[PDB]
Amino acid sequence: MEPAAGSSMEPSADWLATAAARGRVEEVRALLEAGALPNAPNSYGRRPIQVMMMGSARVAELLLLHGAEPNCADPATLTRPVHDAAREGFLDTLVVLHRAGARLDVRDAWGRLPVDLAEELGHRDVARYLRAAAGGTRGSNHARIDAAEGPSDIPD
Repeated sequence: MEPAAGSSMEPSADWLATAAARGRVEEVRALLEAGALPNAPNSYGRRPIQVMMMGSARVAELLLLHGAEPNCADPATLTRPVHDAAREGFLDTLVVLHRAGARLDVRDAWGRLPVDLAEELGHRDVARYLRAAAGGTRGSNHARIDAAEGPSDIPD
C-alpha cells in the first residue's frame, strides 16, 4: 500500500521507445547501446519504432539496427509500423524496415494499407516505393477480382 522512491539499479528499459517518440536520437543511441529492450511491453499497444519520431529515420535505425519490431504490429488495430513511415511522409524509414526484415504489405485491422495511407496524406514518394514492396501486383488502370476487404455489407 505504500510505494517507495528509489531502490533501483539503472532502471533502463522503456526509455528506448519513449525517447524515440520524443525525437531524441542521442537519448536512445546511448540507452539502446546500453541494453535498451526493443521488444519492451509498450503502454500504447504499439512498437519500439511505431512510436518513434517518424520524422527521423535515424531513430528507427537505432531500434532496427538493434532489432525492433519493424514487422510485428497490433493484434487489435494491426497498425503496422510501416504506416508510421509513409503516414509521416518519411521514406528513409521504410527502406530501413525493408533493410532489416520488415513486412510492408499488410492492412490495418480496419481495412486500409500502408501505401494507401500515403496516397491520402501527401507522401506519394513514400507510397510509391511502398506499392512496390507492399504487394507484387502493380496495375494502375486494372482491378483484382471483386473482393472488397473490410466491414461486411457494402452500402453505396
